[PDB]
Amino acid sequence: NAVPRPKLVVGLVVDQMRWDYLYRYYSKYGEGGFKRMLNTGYSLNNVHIDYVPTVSAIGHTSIFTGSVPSIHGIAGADWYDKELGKSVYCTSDETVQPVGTTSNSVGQHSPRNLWSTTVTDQLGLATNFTSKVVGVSLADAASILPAGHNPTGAFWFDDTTGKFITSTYYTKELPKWVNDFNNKNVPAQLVANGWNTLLPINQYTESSEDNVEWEGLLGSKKTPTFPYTDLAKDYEAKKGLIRTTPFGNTLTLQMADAAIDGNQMGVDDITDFLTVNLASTDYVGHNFGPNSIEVEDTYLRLDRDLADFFNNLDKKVGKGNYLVFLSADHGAAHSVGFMQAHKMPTGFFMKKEMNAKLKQKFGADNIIAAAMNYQVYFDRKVLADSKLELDDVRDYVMTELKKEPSVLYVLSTDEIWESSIPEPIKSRVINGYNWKRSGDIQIISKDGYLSSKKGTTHSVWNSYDSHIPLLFMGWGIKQGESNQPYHMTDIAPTVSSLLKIQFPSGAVGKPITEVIG
Ligand SMILES: [Cl-]
Ligand SMILES: [Zn+2]
Ligand SMILES: [Zn+2]
Ligand SMILES: [Zn+2]
Ligand SMILES: [Zn+2]
Repeated sequence: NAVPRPKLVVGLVVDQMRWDYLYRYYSKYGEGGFKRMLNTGYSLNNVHIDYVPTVSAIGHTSIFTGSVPSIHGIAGADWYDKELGKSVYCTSDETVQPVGTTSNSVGQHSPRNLWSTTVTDQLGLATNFTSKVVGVSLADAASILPAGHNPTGAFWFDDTTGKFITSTYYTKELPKWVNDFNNKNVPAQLVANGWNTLLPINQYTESSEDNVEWEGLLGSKKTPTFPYTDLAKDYEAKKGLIRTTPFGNTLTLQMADAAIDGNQMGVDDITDFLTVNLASTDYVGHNFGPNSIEVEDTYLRLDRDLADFFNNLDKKVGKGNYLVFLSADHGAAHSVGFMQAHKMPTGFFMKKEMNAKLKQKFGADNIIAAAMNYQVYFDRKVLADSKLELDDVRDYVMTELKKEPSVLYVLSTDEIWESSIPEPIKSRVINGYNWKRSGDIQIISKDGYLSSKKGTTHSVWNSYDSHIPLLFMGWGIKQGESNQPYHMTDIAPTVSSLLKIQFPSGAVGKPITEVIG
């Protein structure tokens, strides 16, 4: 007689996972992980992120809010808040205390900068908060933001201790199940044998050579190569080191398994919601880039871990009784050096320099307050004190930025809709522009250009950063594939529709009807 629902839904985000990681390594995946999602669920192969910039924090926020930065407030991992006169980190919250650790900078985090509800909020609202809602990630923002404003818990990793901790936003004390998991020192176990390729290194024929100009270093190791035999001694000295190993993902998923058991997630009929961000694909990607043996081996290892993870769910909840979606919060470019190695257009993409010229032109210093997320913020204080017009300073800076080489478009964020920019870029710039927290000028780079000179990063509209995988499996989901276009903001309404719960409050997207069986 009740609304049909799965006992559990799991939201998996593989950080920095380009859609084509699914297929470039398809031949080397086992049958139980990625290939299981493809072979028993539904894959949307033409999903794009419908805002810029495609940086950290926003993708996680947008996945779970169905919303965009203009509305939901998460304008970047960091942003310049003019009324605060300083940069702000997305989850930093001075009014809470660390729980499980003594580090303020590690534990003083909360979801308070988030203006819109999440699908996890709406599930709590729909069941009168009898739902178990738990977020897990190594990184704070990727746990906190998906889990929303009133989950059962949200846990992230403490680099100073190797523990999973939280903040007093959630509870006064770590739950018993967390203390137990931490006392097993799973991280020490996982890296004890160093990091070697899971397969024999000569079979990583989808990666470049092992030693290349454009890859960075991991530990005392001073060459970008396997094997990483120093991993155990280096891990005890910097516990955050495990982030940049596949072991970071294995750790995350065992913690998630513990969350399931610790909270009795998915045993009764009240739907529960687990969110898991796999952060190590990003760390390793940032350091080595998408064509590296390191990244490939991370995805082969992640694949095995997901096979195990899905088998644990089969056992603990029952096959068919849970709903999983897997996506990414962004892709990533190829390394600049790798692109140069193969003749692809690329390059590297300012405050001190541009301020100097602005003083020699307008007669005031520190006119630019900040330059981040491909945006320029002008210092509203200096403008008013020096009697200067925002538009005149903005016009000089734009004319100056145009002649840059890496620059495709530059526009004032007051005048996006009338600029001569094609879709889908124009609407993505709108969707990403937060009036309170975003800069006064928007910059769009030429294809293939990057902002660190090793590894890679993500931020642009281009398909390599914006094209994300999206796979559903389990309860309510038919098997199949589609190349119809969809947006990152369509995931949360899909889950909402599947659960027969109200959409998140800032949602702009629509349910992907073809996955619903
Ligand atoms: Cl990130
Ligand atoms: Zn990310
Ligand atoms: Zn390498
Ligand atoms: Zn339940
Ligand atoms: Zn990243």
